[PDB]
Amino acid sequence: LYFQEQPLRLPSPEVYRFVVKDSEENIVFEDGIPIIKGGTVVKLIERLTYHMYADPNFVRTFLTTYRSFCKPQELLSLLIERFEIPEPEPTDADKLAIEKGEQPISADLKRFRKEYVQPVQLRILNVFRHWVEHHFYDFERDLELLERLESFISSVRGKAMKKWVESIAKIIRRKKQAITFESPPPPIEWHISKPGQFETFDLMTLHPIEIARQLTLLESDLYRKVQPSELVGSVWTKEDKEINSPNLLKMIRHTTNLTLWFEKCIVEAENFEERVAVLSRIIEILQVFQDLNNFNGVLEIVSAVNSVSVYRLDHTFEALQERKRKILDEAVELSQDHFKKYLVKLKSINPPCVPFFGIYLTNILKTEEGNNDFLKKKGKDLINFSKRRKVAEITGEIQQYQNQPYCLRIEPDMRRFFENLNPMGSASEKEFTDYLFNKSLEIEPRNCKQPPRFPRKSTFSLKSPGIRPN
Ligand SMILES: CN1CCN(c2nc(Nc3ccc(O)cc3)nc3ccccc23)CC1
Repeated sequence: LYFQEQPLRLPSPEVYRFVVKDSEENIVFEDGIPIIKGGTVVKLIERLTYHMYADPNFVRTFLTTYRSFCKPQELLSLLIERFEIPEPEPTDADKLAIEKGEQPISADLKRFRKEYVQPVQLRILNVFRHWVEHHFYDFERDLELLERLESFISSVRGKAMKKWVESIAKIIRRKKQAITFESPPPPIEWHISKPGQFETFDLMTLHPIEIARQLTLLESDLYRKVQPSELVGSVWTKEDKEINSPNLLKMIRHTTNLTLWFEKCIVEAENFEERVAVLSRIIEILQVFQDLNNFNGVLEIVSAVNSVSVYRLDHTFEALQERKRKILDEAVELSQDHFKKYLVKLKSINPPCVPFFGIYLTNILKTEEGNNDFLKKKGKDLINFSKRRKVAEITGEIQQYQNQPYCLRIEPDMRRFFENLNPMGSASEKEFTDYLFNKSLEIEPRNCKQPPRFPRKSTFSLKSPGIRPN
């Protein structure tokens, strides 16, 4: 700062890549730790494990996003390469002193070992620790990766790192090995279907309160299991999506299936009074979703009534009681103007909640599309790290809602029912979409002044038990 100190004496870049001189051709920063904009993967690794200071924000963001520019096996190889630092060639005077015997090592070599080698090696062990702690799925998905890591840390010498090595081992041990209520949850609610009778379960025979509760528990669990890296690089939309984004895909597919199931229930209710009762029941379920701050569920139902097969059923909507219509329309309004009213509601509510997941997916897709993976250079193009940082900012928002358990008891049969929903049957999504629309045209034909009469299908009461608990 106010005086330049003597430089460290480093090995040559020909024997150790990471000490190649910084330039705009291999590392770039944004405009007290400098913020990395991009670099070669070698320079990114160097800064990930920099000798001058720790960089926890970079370590976290790097480990969340690196799979978009570097393979897991490749990262391990780079970190091992970083670790195995060669010492500079002894100078002629150094060689004299060594041969003379019982002389201290050179001042330059002492500085190098203390100020460069030991800090870098400890930073590498720190990265390993965060990697297995927060991203152990990399090692679950790739057995050779874990075996390589374990083999490497067994090879490390010196008491200075045994604490670190054993700490990494301990985390790996705990990972390899792998409900209470503070206050009593409310009693499970039952309507026509009774405990154990899972063969009779259906939208109108289950209790609307309990449908909403069990779906909220399910959706909360799905949401909680999504890892940020499943979103980075839009990997859930690419070739290896089933391996890279399993929890995200489960969540998306649940939402698709549940929305289609609500639509199916409505349009397959050919009897007019029955159909009005089905839509009314779905609005009651929406109310309880709302009460539970499950906005994922609220917007699944909004999506269902916006669908082209349902939205066109004007006679059905007109027959809704005014209070339920108002409730439905206030929810639909949450989504209007790019989810403006939803977004203000999200920022105000208290946990537990289940956020609408769609808005994160949309924003991530835009960000991935709207930023280049590389910074263009005359030589090798640089990895655009600032792009990854922007994505990680979005995934960080998802995480803030993932540790909020509901005070609701699971109903195992109802849970299985909702996990196993298959509205499409054997149909393709396209086939099923056409099926819904043609059924819609059948039950309320174009330009029909009154919906034709279809016979009632079930014999049970259409009367709802309501959404007040007992
Ligand atoms: C032209 N259609 C459009 C679809 N549709 C909906 N109506 C209402 N509200 C309403 C208010 C006053 C009324 O007298 C009757 C209905 N809300 C909806 C929410 C979502 C999806 C469709 C509708 C029926 C009318």
